[PDB]
Amino acid sequence: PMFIVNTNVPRASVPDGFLSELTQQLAQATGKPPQYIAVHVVPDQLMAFGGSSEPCALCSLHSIGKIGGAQNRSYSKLLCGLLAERLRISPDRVYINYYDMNAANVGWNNSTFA
Amino acid sequence: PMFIVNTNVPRASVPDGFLSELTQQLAQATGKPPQYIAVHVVPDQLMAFGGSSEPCALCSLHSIGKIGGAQNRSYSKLLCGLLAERLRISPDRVYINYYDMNAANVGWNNSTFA
Amino acid sequence: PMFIVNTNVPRASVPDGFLSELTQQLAQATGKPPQYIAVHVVPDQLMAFGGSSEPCALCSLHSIGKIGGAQNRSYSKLLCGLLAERLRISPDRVYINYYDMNAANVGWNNSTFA
Ligand SMILES: O=C(O)/C(O)=C\c1ccc(O)cc1
Ligand SMILES: O=C(O)/C(O)=C\c1ccc(O)cc1
Ligand SMILES: O=C(O)/C(O)=C\c1ccc(O)cc1
Repeated sequence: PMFIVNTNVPRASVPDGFLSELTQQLAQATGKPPQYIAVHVVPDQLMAFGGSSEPCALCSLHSIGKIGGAQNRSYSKLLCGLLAERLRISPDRVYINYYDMNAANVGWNNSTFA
Repeated sequence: PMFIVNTNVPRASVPDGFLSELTQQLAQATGKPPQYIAVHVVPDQLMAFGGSSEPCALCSLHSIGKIGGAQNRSYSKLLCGLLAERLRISPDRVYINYYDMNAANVGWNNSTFA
Repeated sequence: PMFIVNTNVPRASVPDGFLSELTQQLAQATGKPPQYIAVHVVPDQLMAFGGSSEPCALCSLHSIGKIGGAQNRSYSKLLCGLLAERLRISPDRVYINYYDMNAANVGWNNSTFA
């Protein structure tokens, strides 16, 4: 799985161990070994949400399977809670794009997962 | 809707109110309330277009519906004009990826839009 | 085609001409004129792969066609080798998302490719 977070929150506001917490939490959430989870956090972004530049986040989760109505809702609960708790970002100011990737469309280690 | 712009144009070249202009213009364009529009601008990027590092942009627009042949062309007219006017980026050096997101695949406020 | 690379590798570690090499190599690979190839490299990223912050990369290749099982594997061979050679990133720590874009969903020069 691959999780990317973009936020206008400053770098100094991201607590230590955030990436590790994201990795653990996502491995738990997806049922995938943490050795496969990729996390990426991009702070200090020039962004706005609903016209306001109040703290906000635009993220995405790419996974080969594990994507669906019920699962995505759990993911949002989780991810929004972490951003609200760890980054002080209001959940109503967070967008998360879900992507169910086909194994043949994910490249890794000189090949694909197909 | 979610609009992201990546450009090699320096930060100093992005005029004040650009994010607000993008928000307004996109709300008009999509017929969605501006309180739902998320805009993100990433300047000073290390990029090239057709081998040249002349001013250029790589963007994407994610929307739940409002995506199709005719609409996408309007969007491009608009977005390219703004980048050409506001950022001095030649429209033939701008790429915009359109994404018709399924409501169940967009997370927000501890859940999805499903 | 559009290729984006995100890595934790410092800027100073990206060799000169890397973007041009990526452009050339991708044009060869896809059979598309290099005047259409867009490349974007984002170094010094705050990321982790499998819990480790050892050098790694999260990339994506968007193309209108030229995407499939066999082609994607070639792309991965190529891209991973360049990252391993040029950036010293282990291929088993690189993810590449492949996207077969529909022409009507790609905006360029005030319109779409439809
Ligand atoms: O989804 C998975 O199970 C996986 O192991 C890896 C993955 C990594 C990045 C990506 O964009 C899609 C899938
Ligand atoms: O498309 C919409 O109408 C919407 O309200 C929200 C949205 C949020 C994130 C995203 O990646 C795409 C759409
Ligand atoms: O696919 C092509 O032939 C092309 O010329 C351009 C392209 C640009 C951006 C993108 O996301 C996909 C394709």
